[PDB]
Amino acid sequence: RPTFYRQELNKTIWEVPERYQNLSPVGSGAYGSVCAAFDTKTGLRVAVKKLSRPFQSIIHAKRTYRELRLLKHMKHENVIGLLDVFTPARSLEEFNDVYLVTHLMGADLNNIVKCQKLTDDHVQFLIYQILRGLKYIHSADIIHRDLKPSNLAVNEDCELKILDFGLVATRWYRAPEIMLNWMHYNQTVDIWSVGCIMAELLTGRTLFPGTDHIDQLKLILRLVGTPGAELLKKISSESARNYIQSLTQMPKMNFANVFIGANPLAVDLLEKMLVLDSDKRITAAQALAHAYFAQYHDPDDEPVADPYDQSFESRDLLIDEWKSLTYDEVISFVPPP
Ligand SMILES: CNC(=O)c1ccc(C)c(-n2c(C)cc(OCc3ccc(F)cc3F)c(Br)c2=O)c1
Ligand SMILES: Fc1ccc(-c2c[nH]nc2-c2ccnc(F)c2)cc1
Repeated sequence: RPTFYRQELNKTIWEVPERYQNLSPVGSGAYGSVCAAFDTKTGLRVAVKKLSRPFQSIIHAKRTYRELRLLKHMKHENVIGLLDVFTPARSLEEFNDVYLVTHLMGADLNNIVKCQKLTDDHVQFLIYQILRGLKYIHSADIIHRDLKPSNLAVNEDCELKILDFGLVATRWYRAPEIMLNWMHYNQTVDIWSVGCIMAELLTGRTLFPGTDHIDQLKLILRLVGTPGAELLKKISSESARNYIQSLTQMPKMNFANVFIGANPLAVDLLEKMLVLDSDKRITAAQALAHAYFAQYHDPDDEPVADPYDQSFESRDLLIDEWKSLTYDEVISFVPPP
């Protein structure tokens, strides 16, 4: 076992192996705190995440397991992966803290959209990278569900990775079918979010700044139109249909006019991503092949993920069982060497 050393950072205690030095808090992100650090073994700058109350309840214990499982699975340049996972506990009975370690990126897409206004060329490269990561995640039967600029980490190299998959005001990037509470949504939920993000990078403003679920829907429908007959036929919920069909009908706007000065390829991709009916929305793989990404696209360099066992998601287990499963996964971890 390595030697651990202990310190307090913003009320939080951190017990990490001596290999990680100069810890510096870089913010709380719900369910955990993050420090930047220097990894003496690799020479790399890393982010270390301490999970908050990983075993507080069955929900938390299952969530801790899920995140560790997801992170051990993801091995892709545009998806956050694991350099290390550790606990200061020397046995299962002593196990109550999980630390997760990844390459430090040091910014997010908000930190890039803000005050700086990106060229079409930067937009192509950033969105290419999101789609490249999404192709991979989607190939493992994983849906992000909460893609937004603050979940997209970007380094000084303009290299991007998706954070917080499978687990700043999130509702602005949410697919309309989720605002309506549909339980059978598909992976193109994430493509909607990409469309909202891409629009924001092109225009410098939030495409749909909703104040609540209902206001969000209204803003979406003014751009994309109220549902046509084919989509209306697909809504089971009487309450949902009463509401939608009770709104004043709106036509789909002309995207070429809304995004007036943008690359006409960017506009074309936007309208394929922001299709109301999720069954008609472009997939991540299809989007990568869109002419907008001509300068970046290579099918031989856009890998798919190994099979991911999500069967645990259906299981109703005790806290101690989720805890022991998580311990097993910490101990079996094999670093990228
Ligand atoms: C405030 N300045 C920063 O250094 C700064 C600014 C913005 C961001 C998104 C970040 N930042 C954050 C928060 C988390 C982060 O990774 C979290 C994280 C995920 C998985 C894991 F196994 C270990 C981790 F730790 C990275 Br990687 C990162 O880069 C840092
Ligand atoms: F106002 C609306 C109406 C429908 C959607 C929608 C988009 N894609 N799929 C749906 C959908 C399909 C089946 N049942 C639902 F409830 C929703 C979104 C907003």
